[PDB]
Amino acid sequence: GSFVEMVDNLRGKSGQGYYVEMTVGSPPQTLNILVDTGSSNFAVGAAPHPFLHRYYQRQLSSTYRDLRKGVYVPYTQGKWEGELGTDLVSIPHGPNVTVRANIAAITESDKFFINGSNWEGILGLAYAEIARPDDSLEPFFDSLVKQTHVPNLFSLQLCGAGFPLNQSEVLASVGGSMIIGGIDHSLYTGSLWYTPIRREWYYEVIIVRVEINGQDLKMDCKEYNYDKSIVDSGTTNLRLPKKVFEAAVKSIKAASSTEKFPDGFWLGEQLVCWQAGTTPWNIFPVISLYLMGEVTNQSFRITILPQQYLRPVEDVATSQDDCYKFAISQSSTGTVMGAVIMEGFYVVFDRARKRIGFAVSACHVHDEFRTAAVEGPFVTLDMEDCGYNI
Ligand SMILES: COc1cccc(N2C[C@H]3C(=O)N(C)C(=N)N[C@@]3(c3cc(-c4cccc(C#N)c4)cs3)C2)n1
Repeated sequence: GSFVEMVDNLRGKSGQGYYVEMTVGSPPQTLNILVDTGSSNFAVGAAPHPFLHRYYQRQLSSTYRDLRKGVYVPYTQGKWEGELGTDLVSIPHGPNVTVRANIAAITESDKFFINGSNWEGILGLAYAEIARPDDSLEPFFDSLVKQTHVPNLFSLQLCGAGFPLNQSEVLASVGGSMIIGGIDHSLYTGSLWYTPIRREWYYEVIIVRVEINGQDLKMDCKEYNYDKSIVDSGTTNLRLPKKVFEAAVKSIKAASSTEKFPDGFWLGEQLVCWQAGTTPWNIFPVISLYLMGEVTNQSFRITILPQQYLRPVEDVATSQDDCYKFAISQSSTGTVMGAVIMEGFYVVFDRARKRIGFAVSACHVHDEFRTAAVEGPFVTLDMEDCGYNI
């Protein structure tokens, strides 16, 4: 590992998101910030809020600059509103540089800040095209690259614990690494396989085949990317298009049919529990997503285990049982490879070469019989047809 200063700089879990420490203003104001490859704004709480124990105080920063413009961001299941400006921003456990970046000072929000969550803002790492209010507001990473010599690439190792982490534990535990400007070889095993970034807005990719325990879901591959497929550290679950979700759940139920689970479990609403240590991992299937490779007619696959798609949750009776929620759910906005997918791999966002790399994560949860995997190559024809166009 050549980036020791950035290794283990993340904290959190899939259900609450993973965050990194950042500072804003002069003198520096420290804040915990959610790492989000699913958005492109750097936005931080800038006013008192019941669920925040600290926030950005613009009046105390000598380097604060008011852009005299507001921003309103309503998203499904939540929203935030704020005031735009710029200031000096740094990442203590990151590159040793300070950059002037845009900051959306959140003055009002709805279902944005979660009680128990330890972050006070979000770092949108995707492209300008989806920045709010529009693409003229340069994203943080673009500013970083333009103002310093930091390579146009970052990589993420999100580490799920495999069991519940209480309030004390989640604050005292290492949740992963965000390597800014490079690839740390200590974070993965095996080889890195790259899939092209289809278009630079979200980190869009193309899935060309899906298997449940080796059995081909056998759907027109266009269905897998309808209306798009993205890699999003800011989404907890692996989300699949309605029709794909229906087919996948049917296959996962069939593979695990030796035990019957309630509809609420499959809907991701209710937890299921087993006596301590007896979770029947082996009855659940592995899931393989084949992604377009960099070479013509070549693909590779990433395989996850139920240890990735069954999210550990504390039992309501805080018993000694091991409980989980099914972390695969349906979407009407395309496939979203969220945290439970990313927890199995070291993911390289190679913006410079317009590609995303995947390798087995050194911190993925597994058992003595199965492990997550990244394998290739496979001959796959007409992969462009798998991409959707409106
Ligand atoms: C910040 O600026 C902007 C701009 C436009 C949109 C935008 N966002 C759209 C939201 C969204 O719907 N997704 C999917 C996402 N990728 N990021 C957002 C949030 C995620 C969480 C959150 C909470 C808990 C856990 C996890 C996890 N894992 C994530 C809260 S808001 C921020 N942000």
